[PDB]
Amino acid sequence: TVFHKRYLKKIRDLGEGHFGKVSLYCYDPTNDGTGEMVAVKALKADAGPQHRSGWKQEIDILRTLYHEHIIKYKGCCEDAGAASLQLVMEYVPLGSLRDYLPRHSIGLAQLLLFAQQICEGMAYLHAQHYIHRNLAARNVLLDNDRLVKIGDFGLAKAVPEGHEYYRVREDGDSPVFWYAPECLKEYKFYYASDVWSFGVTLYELLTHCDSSQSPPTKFLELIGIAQGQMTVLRLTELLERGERLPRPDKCPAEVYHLMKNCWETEASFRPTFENLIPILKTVHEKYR
Ligand SMILES: N#Cc1cc(Cl)c(C(=O)Nc2ccnc(NC(=O)[C@H]3C[C@H]3F)c2)c(Cl)c1
Repeated sequence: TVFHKRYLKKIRDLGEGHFGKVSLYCYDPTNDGTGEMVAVKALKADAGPQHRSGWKQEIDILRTLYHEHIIKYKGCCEDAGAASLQLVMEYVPLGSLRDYLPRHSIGLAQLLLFAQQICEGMAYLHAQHYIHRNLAARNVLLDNDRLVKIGDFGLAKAVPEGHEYYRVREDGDSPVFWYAPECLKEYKFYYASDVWSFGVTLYELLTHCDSSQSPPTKFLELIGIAQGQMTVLRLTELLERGERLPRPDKCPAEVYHLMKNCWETEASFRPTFENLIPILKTVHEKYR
């Protein structure tokens, strides 16, 4: 599917993705204003060959993904400037949960439904032999009060059929506070590593994405802000000692134990996304 730059009418900037920026456009070829609203992710004009290789990979992954809980791929636009492809995706009306939740007091049952939907989209992603590597509330988008979709796949990678993990590099932009100990220490990203990130995401939902309760805030309170290059090493140490993010206010005990099960040190002791779907359906049923 092809989109024309001449028919794209910019409304506002939505935010910063991974390789570039996301903007809100109205694709209006008729010029009457009845055109559809699109979210266009563009690669920055000054990006090197390393980011351009990863950007093409992001588009290839999104194109091959088709799920109700994964952001819909609409097409691509011919970007004459920067000489790259602009990723055209569906506009999710309510936005990220990190922005929506601190302003809208959402019930426990609805939060548990979102977690179930995240697991539904993630199990499909894993069945397609892909890892997300960036599962967080800022990347989970809301369509309506009952529908959730996974948005940013900038760090998503394909795990080969034979292998069970993917070896990662030493990067500054890595969401370390959402990462399992095997990602920080051995630089290995398993399917079980995404489950750890879900637990951290579930923690964010229960806190209603309160920035003073966020994982970088709580972990740096335990690490300390003056530890040189040893922030990640100190983070690895406390996780090895069994220290975890605290139980959120008004969060049920069994739900916190499920969060702690997603946060098991040994990756094999962690439930798969397919294991979490019947569980979260039952948990949501109890609180609805
Ligand atoms: N970090 C990060 C980060 C930054 C951005 Cl921009 C995105 C993203 O793709 N956001 C989108 C995409 C489509 N619609 C909205 N919808 C809205 O923004 C609705 C509020 C109204 F504009 C937000 C993601 Cl998934 C992660």
